[PDB]
Amino acid sequence: ASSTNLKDILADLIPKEQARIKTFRQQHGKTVVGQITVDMMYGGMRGMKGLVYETSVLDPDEGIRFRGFSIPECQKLLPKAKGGEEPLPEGLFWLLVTGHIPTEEQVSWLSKEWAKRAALPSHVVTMLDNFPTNLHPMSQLSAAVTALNSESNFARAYAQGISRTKYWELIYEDSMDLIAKLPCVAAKIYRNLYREGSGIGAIDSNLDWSHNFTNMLGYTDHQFTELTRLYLTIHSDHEGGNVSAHTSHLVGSALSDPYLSFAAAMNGLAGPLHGLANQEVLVWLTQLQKEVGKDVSDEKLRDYIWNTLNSGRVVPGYGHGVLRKTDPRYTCQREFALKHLPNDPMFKLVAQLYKIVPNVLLEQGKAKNPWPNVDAHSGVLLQYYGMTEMNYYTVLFGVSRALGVLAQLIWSRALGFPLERPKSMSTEGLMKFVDS
Amino acid sequence: ASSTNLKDILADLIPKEQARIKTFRQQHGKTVVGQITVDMMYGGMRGMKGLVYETSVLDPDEGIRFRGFSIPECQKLLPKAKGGEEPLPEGLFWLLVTGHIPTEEQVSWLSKEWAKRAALPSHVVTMLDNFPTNLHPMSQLSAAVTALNSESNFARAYAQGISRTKYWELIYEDSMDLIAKLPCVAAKIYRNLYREGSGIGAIDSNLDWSHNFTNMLGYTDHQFTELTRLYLTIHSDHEGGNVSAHTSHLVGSALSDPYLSFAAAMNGLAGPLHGLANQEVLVWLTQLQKEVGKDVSDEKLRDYIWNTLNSGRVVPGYGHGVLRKTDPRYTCQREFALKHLPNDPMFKLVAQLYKIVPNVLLEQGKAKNPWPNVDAHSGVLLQYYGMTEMNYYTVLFGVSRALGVLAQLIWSRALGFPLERPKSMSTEGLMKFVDS
Ligand SMILES: O=C([O-])CC(=O)C(=O)O
Ligand SMILES: O=C([O-])CC(=O)C(=O)O
Repeated sequence: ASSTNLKDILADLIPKEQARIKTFRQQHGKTVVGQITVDMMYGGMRGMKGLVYETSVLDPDEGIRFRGFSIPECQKLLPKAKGGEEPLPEGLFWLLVTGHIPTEEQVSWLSKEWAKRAALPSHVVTMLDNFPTNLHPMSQLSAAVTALNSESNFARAYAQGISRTKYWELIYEDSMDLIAKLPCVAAKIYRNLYREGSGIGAIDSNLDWSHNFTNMLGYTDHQFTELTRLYLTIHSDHEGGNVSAHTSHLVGSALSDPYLSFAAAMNGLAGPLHGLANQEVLVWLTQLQKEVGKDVSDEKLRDYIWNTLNSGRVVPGYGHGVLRKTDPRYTCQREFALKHLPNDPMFKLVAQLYKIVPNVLLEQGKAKNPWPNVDAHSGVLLQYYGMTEMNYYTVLFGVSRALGVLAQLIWSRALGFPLERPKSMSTEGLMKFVDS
Repeated sequence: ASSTNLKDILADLIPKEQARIKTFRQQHGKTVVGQITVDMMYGGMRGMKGLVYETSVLDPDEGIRFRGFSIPECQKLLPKAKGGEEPLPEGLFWLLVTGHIPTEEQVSWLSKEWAKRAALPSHVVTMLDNFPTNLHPMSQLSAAVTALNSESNFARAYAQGISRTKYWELIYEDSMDLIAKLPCVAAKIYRNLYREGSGIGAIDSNLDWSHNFTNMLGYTDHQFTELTRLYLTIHSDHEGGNVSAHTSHLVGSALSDPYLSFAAAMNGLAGPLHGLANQEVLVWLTQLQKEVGKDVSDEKLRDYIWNTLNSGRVVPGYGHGVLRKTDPRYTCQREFALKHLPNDPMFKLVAQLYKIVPNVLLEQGKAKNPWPNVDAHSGVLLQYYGMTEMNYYTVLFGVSRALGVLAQLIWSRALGFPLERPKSMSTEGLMKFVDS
């Protein structure tokens, strides 16, 4: 048994999970888990248990769990870079794929794998280099990833009629390839838009994925590489129901390769209801700081907040959520900032707001959850390190999110998930149906 | 009242449908329409009523209906080109959008609209021209459409904080623009791949959409233009549950613009379980014809089919479907072929199979629907007219399918449909849930 080759490890895990699901469906396949109402159909399947997605699960008490592990558990258990304290995305992906915390050796192996597979074909480089500056970074990302499907081993093998039993293998290879390439596509977009088309340089075969990424972005600050490791780890997955995960799932169910599936997912992520909360918080912070200065007292800030909520406006990043308490993905970033930039004026405001907003929201009685989420904290940190181009923040989210959705995609094909095909009805149709 | 401006007509229809749904949801929003089982979750939401999609509805006895009209009814009622017998796609789109059969004047107006809006921006032209020959036509299509989102009026307006009440308007404008541009994108792909990069030439402002399309493809046979009109009409829509419709719906629900939504949908359409059936039938027909020769007897062909099924293989185009009889989209194409290429040897085989395969499948008693679908007939017709490049066939399907999904998209935003967000569960999670 190979102790580092993820593919071999995954081959040994698959049959056992297949057997387990086969037995589960024999015994409980007919078990009802919910009802479908008219309202659910009009309201985007809200509250409808609709799909199986294995890699992550929202714990109402603890926040998002990656294969049963909470964020704080991942923070402790996942390997780090040498001389680093943030969990490496590699180890997260290993976790999502195998269900097991990787060893150091396993993480180091994965790093080398993604470094080896990182080449872009010249047609994708040419295409990126020709895009104009008014083409949104997310559109460049999706178009380039679609154009990378020329490299798909799965598309080619399916056309030669390979056995169903081998689908996950080729899906695994393509997903590994795509993950390897993403930092190169993303950095090329960053440089072409915001560094006058300068080169991304080379991949170093001895660096982790995050560090090749920050190098290609043109950053040379060890704590920005640490932020990037954390960022990429914690945004990696958040169940199957969000649009980006669901889009990848749905497209992937037609046996579209991972490049096609992931690019479609990015078009969903680009949606202003899925993809912009981080930017929105940062815009609002920046306006607030311009209005009241960089050194407002707790008392004046409490009045400002009181007045903003009383005039029907929200505080971005606060007030929505299933969670009873602060999103651990917020806490992570607060810890980071307390260690590395405690004197930063914008961070101090973000920290002031953390003390004040929740108690004001409780008092006003309007919001069910007064605590902030991950997007409340991310922007201030990216800006601190020089990453000020807010349009680009969603590309970072997408590079992260590739980890979760592609880890699931492998499993979807390993377990033989069929085509996603719900039944639609018209309003006219539904009206007739209910009269019966 | 404007008698030709679709936008004004649509503005008068919307409030009445809003009112009707508001009332329907007050009275029956809580009405249960179905149950969710464990099996449905593992099986891609099969048999789960999951969404409202207005533009078309599958009649279990008669096939697909476009706003209540069957395909043969649409064949009679929809306007034709001058000196033509086939229904214009323009009139189909008008039908899906308004629920009304358009007049001649309305169709003529729509043709001019799509001719006026047909320009490609230079960056999309450059990108297409630089794609290499090994990049699949569907990938080129999706990438170009994503790159066209720089032209989205909706994306821009949403970022300036437009009222929800106005979403459909800009969605309407972008959808009209995209539909106008698609033949240009598709023909550029065709010419760059298969006509040595020659130009697509001009849009004639007095031609219908289909005829500008066939002109830009480089075709001159009037009956190929007639095929194209029929083809584009009948593939336009098929409820919301198929992957391309559903992907557009899902992405569109995040308020991604129609370019992003449509491009994601094409990545779903590119999937071998949604979009390769046409090519697969044609490959199998060609092999069969080589093996048994032209003018094979009924008897020899029946034996061939029995032997294929008895050796565990299926006959492509036959045997799957929820429909209990021949797909009307198949019948349409058979009628076309009987009129225009009755003595074509491949067509004769397709017709022989129609006589024999279903009877054999009935006799065998296994496959629950023995009749063929649309993809059983399309390839022989395209090949007859010189469109032999099978990789390209799915682009035609996608240009057609734009009509349905974008007609619905306008309505989805008009009616205020929210983000599509089902709940996912893991296997471990589902097991715990059922024990409770
Ligand atoms: O995608 C995610 O991280 C889940 C999501 O949209 C949210 O709950 O805000
Ligand atoms: O969307 C389509 O028309 C192809 C398809 O899957 C169906 O006909 O059910």
